[PDB]
Order: sequence, then structure tokens, then C-alpha cells
Amino acid sequence: FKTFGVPLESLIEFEQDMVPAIVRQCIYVIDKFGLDQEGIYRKSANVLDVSKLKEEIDKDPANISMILPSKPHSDSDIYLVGSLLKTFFASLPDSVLPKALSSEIKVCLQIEDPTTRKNFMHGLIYNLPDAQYWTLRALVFHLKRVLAHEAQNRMNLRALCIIWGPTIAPANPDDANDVNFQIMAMEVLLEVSDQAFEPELEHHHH
Repeated sequence: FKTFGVPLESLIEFEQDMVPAIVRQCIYVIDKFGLDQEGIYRKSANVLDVSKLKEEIDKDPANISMILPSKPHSDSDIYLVGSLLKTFFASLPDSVLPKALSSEIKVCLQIEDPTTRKNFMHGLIYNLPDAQYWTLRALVFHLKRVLAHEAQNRMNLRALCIIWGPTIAPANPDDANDVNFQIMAMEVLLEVSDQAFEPELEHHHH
């Protein structure tokens, strides 16, 4: 049972919440230990450390336990988990925003009116199948938390879209080398997330 390089659909049969265990785990680690870490996601962990952890998880899905930072934790273990999460999305056979949405994404990106643009993207998001919908929701909420902590992590919106856009969004169908298409798709996605996805549940009853 492999984790990386397989369709997102095939991973969520185990999960009642429809987000793969590896994605939940990595986000938990960065949420708890990494939101204030300078250069989180901008820092590329050692490719050999990403590979070792990747391969261990592919051998046994129970090895997502290894993603939790062993005590005492180090900066580089946290960087590693960020790079691992990015590699997960990059290794998916299809983009989490599917290639088939390219044309409708192109249409979306020409719309000058912001309200029209976000409602348009909402429609695209609402129509995603479950696996993509719930997984994209978890990742987008996480990335917005990262942005909320910019004063410490020094990640601006555009840097975050350079890092994540080519991983999440499909390429320009009319131009394979245009990096701005995926970057802009990522910005519109972040902008719309407040209205496109239901909020995470609130845990305070004191």
C-alpha cells in the first residue's frame, strides 16, 4: 500500500473525513511547531532527508508516526515536514486542482471584477469531488494560518504562491512555461477560501 504517487481518490477510502492521513499529520506538525519558523516552505529540506522519509512511509503507512518531531525538536525537522508535504502534493498523478479545470481557471483569471471572480472560483471549488475538495480545504486553511503568521515566518502571499501554485494548480494550457498562471490561480484560491469552504469547528467551552 503506497502513499506517494497515487491518486488522491484511492487514499481516502480509509478516512471518514476524506483527507489523507499524511496530509493531516504534516499540517498538524507545521501548525503546532512551524507557523512562526522563519522561511517555512521557502526553505527546501535536504532532498536525501525528504527521500528517506518518503520511502519509509511508502514501505509502511504507519510510519507517518515518524513525521512527529522527536524530542528535543530541531528547526530542520520542521523544515523537513514542510518539504515532505509539498512533495506529497507534487507527486500526486493529477494536481489537487485537476488539469481538467484548466480552461475554466483561464476564464476565471480574466475576470476583472473581484466579487464575480471569487464567486466564479467558488463554483469551481464547490464542484470538486470529495477527495480534492476536503484535501484542498485542509491545505488552504493551513496556508492561511501560515500567512497570518507572516510577521514571524516572513512569508508574503506572493512567495507562498510561487512555492505552492505549481504544486496545486494545473499549468497554463496555452503555455507550458508560464509560471504566472499557477501563481495567480493560487492567489484567487486563497482570496476565495473564506467563502468557498465551511470553517473548521471551534473548541472552547470553559
